[PDB]
Amino acid sequence: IDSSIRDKLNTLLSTTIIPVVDLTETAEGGAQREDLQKAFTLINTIDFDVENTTTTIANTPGFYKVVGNLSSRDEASGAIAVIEVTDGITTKILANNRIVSPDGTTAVQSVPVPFDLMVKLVAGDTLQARSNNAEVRVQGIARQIADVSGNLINP
Amino acid sequence: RDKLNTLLPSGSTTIIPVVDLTETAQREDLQKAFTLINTIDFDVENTTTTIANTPGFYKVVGNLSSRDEASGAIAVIEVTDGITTKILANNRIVSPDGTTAVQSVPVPFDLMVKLVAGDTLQARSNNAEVRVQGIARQIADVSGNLINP
Amino acid sequence: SQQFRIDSESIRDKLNTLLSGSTTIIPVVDLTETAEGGAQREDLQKAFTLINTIDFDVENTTTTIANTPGFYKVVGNLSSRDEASGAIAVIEVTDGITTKILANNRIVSPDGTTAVQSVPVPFDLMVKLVAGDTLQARSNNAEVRVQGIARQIADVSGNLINP
Amino acid sequence: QFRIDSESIRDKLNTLLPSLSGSTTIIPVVDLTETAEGGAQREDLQKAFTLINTIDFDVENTTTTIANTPGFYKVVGNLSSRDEASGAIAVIEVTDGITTKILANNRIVSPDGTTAVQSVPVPFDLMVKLVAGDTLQARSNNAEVRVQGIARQIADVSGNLINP
Amino acid sequence: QQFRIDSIRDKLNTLLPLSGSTTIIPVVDLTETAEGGAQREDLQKAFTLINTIDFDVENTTTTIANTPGFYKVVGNLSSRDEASGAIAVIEVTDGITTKILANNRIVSPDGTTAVQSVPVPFDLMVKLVAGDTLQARSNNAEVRVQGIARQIADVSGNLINP
Ligand code: NA
Repeated sequence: IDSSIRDKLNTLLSTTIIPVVDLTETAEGGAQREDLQKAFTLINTIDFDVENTTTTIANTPGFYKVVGNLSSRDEASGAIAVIEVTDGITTKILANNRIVSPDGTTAVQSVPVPFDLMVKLVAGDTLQARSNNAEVRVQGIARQIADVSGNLINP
Repeated sequence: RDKLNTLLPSGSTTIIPVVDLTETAQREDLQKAFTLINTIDFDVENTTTTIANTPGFYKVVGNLSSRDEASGAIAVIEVTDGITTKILANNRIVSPDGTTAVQSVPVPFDLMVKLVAGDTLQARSNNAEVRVQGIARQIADVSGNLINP
Repeated sequence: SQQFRIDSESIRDKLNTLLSGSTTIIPVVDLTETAEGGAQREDLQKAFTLINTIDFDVENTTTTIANTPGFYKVVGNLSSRDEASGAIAVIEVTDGITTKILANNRIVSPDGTTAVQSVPVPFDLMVKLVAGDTLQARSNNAEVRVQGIARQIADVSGNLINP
Repeated sequence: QFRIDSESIRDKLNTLLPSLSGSTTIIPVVDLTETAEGGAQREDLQKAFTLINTIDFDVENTTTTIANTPGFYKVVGNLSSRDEASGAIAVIEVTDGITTKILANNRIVSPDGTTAVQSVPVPFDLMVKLVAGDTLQARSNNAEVRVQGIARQIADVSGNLINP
Repeated sequence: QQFRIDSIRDKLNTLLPLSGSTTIIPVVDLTETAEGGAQREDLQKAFTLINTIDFDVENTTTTIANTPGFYKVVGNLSSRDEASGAIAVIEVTDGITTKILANNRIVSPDGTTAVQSVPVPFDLMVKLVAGDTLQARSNNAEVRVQGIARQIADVSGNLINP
């Protein structure tokens, strides 16, 4: 054997094919399929509907699924609605509503702008929804999918 | 860091080739299919309609009638237990500017919702002008056992 | 490099339907795919071809997409209309007695105007038909369309169908 | 060790390993398969677009071949939506020169009480397999409507994957 | 007991630079635990404050990434008429060949010059090799390219953990 393989083997820890049966799943407590395990429930759902304020979705470590819509405005509009992740020093917008660019009119129709995110927060991070104006709203739901170590949280 | 102790109440430097016989000893997309019999179809106008109120996982997909965020017309998917209600899909999202002629679009939702004892998944419209439309089916029981289409 | 007793009835039952455990972790490389002649991957299995594609563009009639047992993928668009319109464009499943709408076009709720813009209403479904079932596309009016494509993905039994 | 009684398993093993006992000692393994093959081992990485593999297209008032050799293709993008009554056509189609099937159609909107007809993108996202003589194409019959997108070959006609 | 096996031979030589067993071995797999956990696609691909390449491009060309590896990039462009002079798009380039991967000039209004605009979404997995650049570009103050990206894997295909 001459190989990267020794390297992966190193980090992580023949000519007869061996027939095996994998019992990880049952030893793990049974199978939990991704779509079911990520299900929203009444108790686990972080519902939000933010207009003219800043509202925390999550501020403790872990992985979060967050889906929803923002009120679209002209890209030059003064009315903003976003999902952003921040630590108070650096802030990054993960979903932006000022995206549309009408031509030849000041009558500007608006549509929802969908977002569907998986965000991982570590210590000191905050995932928040923000709207700076009563006319625009960040609406959606979120839930914790897993703890910061990656251990899955049952729905 | 031995998870070997939990599942099963040194390391070799020789890689052994294997073949897995587990499967031999249902695909997700097929398992979750809609049929005439399992489909919970709904088209909700000026009323509140229960999609499901018995424990289990449900898949629910469809559209709401968009309205101005300032509108009084409500069309939503929501989960309640009669004490706490949380909205899972909201129609009052649009923000037109420089006009009172407010075009509307469908607002799509595609959700997996688990209900436990006493939970209700429901579609609600408070006005004849806005709709909650879509379909649902039960994907699994409350214990996570899959249901065949 | 010696073993250890284990106490599980969940593992034990599962091994009968399909004790102790060694303390030397073996590196392996799975050869099951090659051994089988290559494995199928979902996204390729479900591919559309010129032969298998059921294309439809439906206007002011009712058109069968499929009416024989099996699992069907069906994707496309409907012409959106005001929720109050009489103009209907839908994907439905029926058995001649009960009919259920799987995609619905009468959804928009314009306000303060009667000039009603329209957009495509996307659908993307997996539908299993059993004996007697029909999947159809229906437009009741020349102004509205049901457009899209579909193909049989697997038989009523579940056996995947090569593209 | 013990003996197994199952014909299905003996048959699976017969075909998988061409030319029966069980064990009661669970062996903890680690899997190095993805590393021994190396890179783009997960579906999403293997299907990546690159500057070299990307078939970019932006079609206006002409027919443009996206692919015409056997293989599985991923093709994603948008059409200019027009009124369902329009004569302006922007589609993705597949053909053998005899039969032609549209896989993404742009003539879908149904405005009411106006002739000022707003237009939006109509997204498509397809997996298409072509055999000998099949052509995958984008077609616009008018300079006012576009078929835009990207495609790439995901696999040869036999299902063997192509690295990005 | 052993038995001789006579594709698999080619695979073994390729994979690890011939016989079978009759005793079926029960086993547990700890690779994900050994890899450090959260290797499930959705978790591993998560955006974080540190890894997120956020961009909001207007009237300028902005690099999203220009070093080898696989990137996920998602976002929106400001739609314009297909004949519009205002472009915002996401494209990969080598400084010789450039290809647009998301294009905003898609709408075709009829019977009006009052042209409404919507977000044009993109969701891409892009692999850059040496000399490749992925960038967002807008030629006009009126149109944006917005969204986020991160590196999912190195060019060799090793996953990067969030
Ligand atoms: Na308000």
